[PDB]
Amino acid sequence: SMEQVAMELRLTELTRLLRSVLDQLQDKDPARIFAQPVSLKEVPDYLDHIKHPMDFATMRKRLEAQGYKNLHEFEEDFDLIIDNCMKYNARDTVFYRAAVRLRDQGGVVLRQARREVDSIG
Ligand code: NA
Repeated sequence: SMEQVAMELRLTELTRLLRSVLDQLQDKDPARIFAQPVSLKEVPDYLDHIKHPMDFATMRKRLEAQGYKNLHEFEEDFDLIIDNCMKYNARDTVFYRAAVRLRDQGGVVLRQARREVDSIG
C-alpha cells in the first residue's frame, strides 16, 4: 500500500536524522571510551553488575537496521551508555567523569533533535 510506503519513508528520514545525532554525540567522546562494548574477556564480572550494556557501535548497528522507531528509543540507549558507566565506575575515575561530560554535552544535541523530530513530524 501507499500508506505503508509513506510510513517507511518516515522511518528512513528519522534514521537519517538519528545518524547525524549519533555522529554529533560520538564527537563528544574523542577518547572513544564509549565506542565499543565492554569486553567480557577484560571485565569478566561486568554482566554481574550491568544488566543492559550499551555502546556507540551497538547503537549504530541498530540504527542501520532502522531499529529506532522514535527518538525516545534512541535516547534510552544513549542514557544506558552514560548510566551504566556512572554505576560501574567510581566518581574519581576518568570513566565516570567522561560519562558526565558526555551527558552534559549530549543534552545540547538532543534538545535540538527533539525540536527537529517534532517540527518535521
Ligand atoms: Na558506583
